[PDB]
Amino acid sequence: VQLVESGGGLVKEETQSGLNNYARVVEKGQYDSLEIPAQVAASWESGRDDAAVFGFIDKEQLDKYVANGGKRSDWTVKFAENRSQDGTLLGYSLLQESVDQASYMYSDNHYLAEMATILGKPEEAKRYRQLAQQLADYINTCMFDPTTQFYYDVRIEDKPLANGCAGKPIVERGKGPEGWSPLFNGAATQANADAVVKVMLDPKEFNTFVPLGTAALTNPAFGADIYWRGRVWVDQFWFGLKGMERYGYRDDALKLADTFFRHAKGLTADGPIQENYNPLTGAQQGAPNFSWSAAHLYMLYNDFFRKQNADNYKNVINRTGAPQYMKDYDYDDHQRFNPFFDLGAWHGHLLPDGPNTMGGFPGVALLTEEYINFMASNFDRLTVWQDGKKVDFTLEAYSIPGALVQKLTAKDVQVEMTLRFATPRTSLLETKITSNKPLDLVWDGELLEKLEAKEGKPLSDKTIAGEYPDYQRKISATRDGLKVTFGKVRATWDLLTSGESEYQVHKSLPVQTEINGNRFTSKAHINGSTTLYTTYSHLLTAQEVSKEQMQIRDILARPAFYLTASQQRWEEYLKKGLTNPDATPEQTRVAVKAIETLNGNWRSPGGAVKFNTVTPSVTGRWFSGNQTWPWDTWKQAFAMAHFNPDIAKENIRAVFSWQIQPGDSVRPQDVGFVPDLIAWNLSPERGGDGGNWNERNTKPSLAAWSVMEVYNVTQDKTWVAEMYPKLVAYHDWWLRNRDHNGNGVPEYGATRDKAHNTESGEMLFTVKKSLRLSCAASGRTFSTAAMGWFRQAPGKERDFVAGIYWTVGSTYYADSAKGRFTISRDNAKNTVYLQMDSLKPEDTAVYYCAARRRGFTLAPTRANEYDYWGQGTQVTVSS
Ligand SMILES: [Ca+2]
Repeated sequence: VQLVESGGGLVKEETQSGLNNYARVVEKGQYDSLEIPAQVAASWESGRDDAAVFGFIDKEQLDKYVANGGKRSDWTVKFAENRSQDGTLLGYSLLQESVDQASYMYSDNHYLAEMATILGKPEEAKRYRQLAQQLADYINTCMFDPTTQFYYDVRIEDKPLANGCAGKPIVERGKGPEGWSPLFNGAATQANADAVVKVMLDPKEFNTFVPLGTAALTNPAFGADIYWRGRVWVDQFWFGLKGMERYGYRDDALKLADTFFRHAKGLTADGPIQENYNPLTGAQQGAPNFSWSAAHLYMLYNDFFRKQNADNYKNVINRTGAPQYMKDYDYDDHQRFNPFFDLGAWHGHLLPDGPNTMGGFPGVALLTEEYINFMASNFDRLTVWQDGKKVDFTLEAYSIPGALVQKLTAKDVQVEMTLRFATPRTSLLETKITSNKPLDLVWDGELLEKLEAKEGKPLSDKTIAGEYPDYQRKISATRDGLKVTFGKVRATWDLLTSGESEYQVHKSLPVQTEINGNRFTSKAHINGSTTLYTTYSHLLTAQEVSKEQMQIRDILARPAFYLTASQQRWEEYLKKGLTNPDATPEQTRVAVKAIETLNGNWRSPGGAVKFNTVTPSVTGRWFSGNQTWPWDTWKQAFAMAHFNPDIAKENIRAVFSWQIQPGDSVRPQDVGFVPDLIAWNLSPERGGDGGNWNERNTKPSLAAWSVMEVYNVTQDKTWVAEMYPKLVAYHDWWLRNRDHNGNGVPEYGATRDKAHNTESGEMLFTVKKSLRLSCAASGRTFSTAAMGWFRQAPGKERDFVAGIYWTVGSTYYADSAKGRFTISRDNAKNTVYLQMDSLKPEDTAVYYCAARRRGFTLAPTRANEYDYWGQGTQVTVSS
């Protein structure tokens, strides 16, 4: 007896259009078979990818939810188009008003009124106070649930409730951090706040090992490892504490801060700052050198941590390493080393790991427009020779805020190396050699060969050069050092170069330099103690290569000036930043890690971005170059206000510099909109070749809060005057384009976009193609008896799908197959079929045919009741 399955594999997709067609599919019962690009983008606009509140819940969680009394349809989020009175297409909204977004809008209004007051505009202040009070009434009437004493999003139902609310609170999707958003933002009444704080401090809800995670323990879609449905983020934790303090519970906030300090793993160690924590174990996850984590850790230092010159802070972050791959990635594709970047520069350096890399600063990290890529292991590494024997050194190497230092000590030679940044394109190394005898010096370097590793293991046998033939890396000796030139590479997702970018080495000492393919050696002879100065410059355009030469000449002429400028700027960061007298040494050191992190993620202007900016992570797979987000920015600038206010202001400016103005070429219906993602390269719709520039959605709005924080530390009236109209245009944009029911209470949404609609304005959506599986039986005919389909997901039981039985060919289906799957038989062919329509990712599994010859009383539906099995066939359905 043999059963042979056929017809599996990756299921294909088909694009459809039309909001009317979409509604007909929802009506049919088949919501779960749809992917709508605009709705995916609205989840990006919320800033919480797969939060429970937006309908995201996995199969096993949903089964349990139903077993507890709930319906699967309780997780469906409907979607609508937003049109003006003219009929113009404005965008799209979730049919759901979010309490965190209502509270942000409350804050927007509150801070805008303060700004109008500062600016002597009392009637505008009156408008903004009125809008705030209206929003607070809606939030406290509509979004607060008296039974569960907490806040939730509401649906936009077919008609409003008797009291005017768009719909009932979505209590059944469970509690999340959005519940304390009214407290943080100050919209909550005192009674409602008291109720919320009690839930926050409940050990059954949020008061976990690391408290205030992204879903309460009681949330049906909670998982301790899910980014947005259980894990703890520093922003929402801090919002939580601030909200508590706002309504009289500073004492308890202080207790939670202490808990967090004791339990968040690695806080007092030397690893990079990451994204989030498991609420049960405190284990860390996410991109290293993560800006908004640094920002909120700094704000916690400032507000909540307490006891219960750059030399004082060595090795706060481990910056050692010896990369062997251009993309030497961790498990989540982030660079697994922590290079030192300063001054907004576009290249960075590591400390030598041991004597193998000693005498150099290994792993030149290059920021190639939008990505971080390692160029070399050793590059310009010094070795010292006497009579043809290499001098043996002891290594000591450390980082401090603003510098890398290495000291090499031998019996009769000492070398002291100090690396600091000099301009936003140039770093400067001082190499001080002490010797009473002549020496031969040798510098060596090698460009990397291997492309990609993940967790130290090569992903393939691919080479940099094989993968990117346009890169054309070439080392040349120069007048006063060496350069590496690069070809034009437009690898949208990986590596971006102009064709005119260069990495230049200039030295104060004359050296003779030999190139041997991807290697170089430079030699010089010295007759005793010598100090030399070396500049390293990553230059991204012909104009930059040109402009930097004069600067490079200046740095080599005035090295003491530039080294001192760096040391003193960093003394100012620590002096302004370390303002908590009641902090322990360990807490203070956490603040210094945050300062180093944020200043590392600062980029100088580049390509389309005309201002200094700060990105979520210089080492991040998708967060590097000068890629800038609004949401990350507001948080970054709130904290950078307190230690580097000039870059705080720049960061906010960079984001507003691409705000939509009347007469815009792409989206004139979006005046006041702030794009989700700006970067070096403009989108093709704007005449560039960039793939990251994103205007399909914005992010939640903490812009007024962030601008006001810069005012609270500077009291600069010209700053408020500058920002206030940009803030007003953005505020107004939400009310034109993200308010489907026009009640003045925003929804998360998406813009009209090439990704979202056809030229004529018909909303795009995607459905999977039908897939048919077949099972050819060999040996005994089963048309009298039983044939069935089972499935099993990775590490799960074999679960019944559908069966066909007896002469008459009666059928039976799993509830999850009903409506979608159709089993059938060709008795002549001894073959059974399964037609699978309305597939969804939950259906990914190995599918097995099975058969039973022996008589049965009732149609067999359980694995152990079948007697023959095919080998299985994988079907994959991806989102
Ligand atoms: Ca609304």
